[PDB]
Amino acid sequence: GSVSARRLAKELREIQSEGCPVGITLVDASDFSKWLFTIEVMGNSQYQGEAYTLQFRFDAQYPISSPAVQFVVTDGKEAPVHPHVYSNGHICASILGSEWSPVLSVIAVCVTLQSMLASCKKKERPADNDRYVRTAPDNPK
Amino acid sequence: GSVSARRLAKELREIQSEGCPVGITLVDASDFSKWLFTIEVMGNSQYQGEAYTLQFRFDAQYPISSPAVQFVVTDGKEAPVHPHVYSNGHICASILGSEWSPVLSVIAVCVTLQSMLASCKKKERPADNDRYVRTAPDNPK
Repeated sequence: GSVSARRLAKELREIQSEGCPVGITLVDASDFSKWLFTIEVMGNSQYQGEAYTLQFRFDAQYPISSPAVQFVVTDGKEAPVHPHVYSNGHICASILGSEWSPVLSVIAVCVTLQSMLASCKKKERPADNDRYVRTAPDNPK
Repeated sequence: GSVSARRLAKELREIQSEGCPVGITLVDASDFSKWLFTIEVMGNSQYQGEAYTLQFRFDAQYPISSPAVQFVVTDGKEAPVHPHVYSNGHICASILGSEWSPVLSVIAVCVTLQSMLASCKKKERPADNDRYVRTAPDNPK
């Protein structure tokens, strides 16, 4: 297999071996192009008791390229209302952009986004939400 | 004078007689095209002891057209760090956008933006800040 696929296989092996951190659940890893997790924020937060679906898409340059990561908003699912999360599910987070590194992992991204949700003291959408979502491309990258 | 200027003269007249609400200071109304205020939040808030320069620009259609309103960032001044305030001083606030009414006033806007800064718990920039500022014109409208 390819270098990229093998890296993803190893991450999947580790998720199976180590399990996921609390509140994070692997729902589907049926290929090495798209995976789905559920994310629940634990402790005291604005999202208590809710589970959101988070999608990772991988291109052939992973892990050098960052994964394309978004909350799923299909089939009645809604994105968390958060200042760094657009209503279409796209996410503004440094880990997905300038601060991506191959030293990170899918699970590290999940934990980081869980913590970003946990840090919110007041649920509101991004300022440019409507502007962004009107012209937003399929892939948030 | 024009209808707009007379409306602004009336607002200036009221400001003169009854005064600006606490935290709000008029510093310049030398014509009926551009005014300057300072706004300061009273009490416990993330912005204590800080007074920000707020600039209003009016066109020939005020009060039908909304004023163009931005925090001033020239001459060493900096916009407050806030999720609805861009680093270039531009403001995302519905009172400046869709929910502007000719039935509102310049002081109403000052009060609204003052409240906006008082309601905030974490000084952070908008998610789209750097994307916005490189593309942003002189006029926020």
